[PDB]
Amino acid sequence: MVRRIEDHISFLEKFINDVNTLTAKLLKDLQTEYGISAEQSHVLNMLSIEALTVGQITEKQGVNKAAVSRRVKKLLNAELVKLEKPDSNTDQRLKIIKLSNKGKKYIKERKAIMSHIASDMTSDFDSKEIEKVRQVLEIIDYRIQSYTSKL
Amino acid sequence: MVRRIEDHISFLEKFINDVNTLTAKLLKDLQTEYGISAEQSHVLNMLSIEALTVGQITEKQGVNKAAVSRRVKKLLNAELVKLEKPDSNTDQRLKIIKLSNKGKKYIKERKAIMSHIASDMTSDFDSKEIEKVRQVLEIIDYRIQSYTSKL
DNA sequence: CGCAGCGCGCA
Repeated sequence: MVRRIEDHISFLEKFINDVNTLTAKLLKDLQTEYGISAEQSHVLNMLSIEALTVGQITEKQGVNKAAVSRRVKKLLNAELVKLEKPDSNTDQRLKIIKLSNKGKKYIKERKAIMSHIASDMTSDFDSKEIEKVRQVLEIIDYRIQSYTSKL
Repeated sequence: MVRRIEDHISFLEKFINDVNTLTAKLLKDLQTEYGISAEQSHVLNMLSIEALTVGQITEKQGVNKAAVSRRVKKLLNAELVKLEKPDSNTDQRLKIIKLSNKGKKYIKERKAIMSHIASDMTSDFDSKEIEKVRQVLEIIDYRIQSYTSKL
């Protein structure tokens, strides 16, 4: 079973980006309606989970110092993302940012489009068998977290 | 039951990002040891599944037609990744970008890497309770591959 | 403190 998991990891690595490629194509309309960019829906999304700093966002994907700040430099500018303390400076390491009601009603319009196409894709399933999936994926998740802590 | 389906996608959303971050904060190993920008790494993941062209490579994301072109040439004018016809001006239609020896030699390294971790991570499971999960997963992925046809 | 607004059809 040493060649087995290399597959289950290869599949996920497949099923994963087939969820990625989809999202983007399936969403492009509301990213031209809201005028952003993929590499921004993926940035918005992360705070649609809960508030983050710019220093907190960088570690997650690419360790781009401020090449990712030119990507939040637009985000705020388009009203979407809003600030920490309306007190004025030129400080960027201080502030923490969250989504404004505009980057929030984007999200309502986002998790409505997927909370359609997937509600379909799965409308025929056993729940006492889709939980038995959720669960297993909760663990491998949890684990993945109590390891996204350590080394 | 009309909503329960919701948390699942967000969860599945969440879940990748985690998986997405672990691979990154974990492959930042061989990434620099091959002198490659992180997201480039991503580009290679598909080319690993089959033969492919720049147009195709942009299909799994957004309008990065001359935006993911640097990305590929940064894997051409920089190591790994072959080209199709060792000489080509700029016409990317006669260009069919494949993989060089190390094009696997990297995927071959990275894979067994992100694997021992997934070998560890899951090891108290009877192959049976993972398998099930793999199936419902294989399905939801099929349904995606198809519904990724019309547009 | 490494780039952004462009190859919608081209035999």
